[PDB]
Amino acid sequence: AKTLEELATERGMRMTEQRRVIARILEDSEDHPDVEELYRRSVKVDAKISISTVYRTVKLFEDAGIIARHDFRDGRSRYETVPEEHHDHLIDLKTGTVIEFRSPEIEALQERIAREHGFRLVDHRLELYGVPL
Amino acid sequence: TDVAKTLEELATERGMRMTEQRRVIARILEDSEDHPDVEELYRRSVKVDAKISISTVYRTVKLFEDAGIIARHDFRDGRSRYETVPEEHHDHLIDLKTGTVIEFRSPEIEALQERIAREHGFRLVDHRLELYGVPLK
Repeated sequence: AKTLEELATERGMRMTEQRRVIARILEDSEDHPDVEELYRRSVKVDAKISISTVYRTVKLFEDAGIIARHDFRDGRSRYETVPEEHHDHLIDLKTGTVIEFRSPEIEALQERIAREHGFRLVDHRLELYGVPL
Repeated sequence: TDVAKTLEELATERGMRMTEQRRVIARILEDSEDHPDVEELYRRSVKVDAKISISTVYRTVKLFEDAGIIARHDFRDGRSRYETVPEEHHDHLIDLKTGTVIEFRSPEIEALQERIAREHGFRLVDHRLELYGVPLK
């Protein structure tokens, strides 16, 4: 549960007023943003930030393994934070929003299933996709 | 029971001109244990039909990709691995020691997932569950 700027500072990255704005925009993003969204939001905060600065800062965060790049066939990219703690997710498809949840009850069933098949469960990923009732 | 549709049959259905060499490559792709790269597809295909060239394997793979039968995963260094697109969906248990995918279904887990969805005000329309296992100690 550390901020993006903290992670950056810890991993040997030079920080500044503009790079911290970018980090916050990127931390606060509802979506998985591209560089165009990151720039548009950052210039609302600091009108002096250039598109070159946004791009440069994003690349450095990627270098540090704080964010992961997802490339599309056409060469455009979207970014996600690389999580320290991994949770099950319930996706609100209508709003494109993620809801964190935990279910020790399901986890115990998963352990039983794994065991019946010859395995000790060491990790899991569960995503649920929902529409309003 | 229905006759399962093979990768080469799907390729044909999607307008791809199949040749014996392309069928060999289709079968190698469908039967691959891992998510293969072009190198592995070539090494395995040439053991079936010694006349198959690397150029042919590459060309054929791109055509399967064009047909939406396989999807490509690119790495930072430009290398790629491929996976078939599933009509089989399921939940999966991964044997980490071997890379084996074990399919399973759990009505009990499904009931709890629906309940979690419901309690957050949602109807569940889909789910993805991956379990990661090591051999029992």
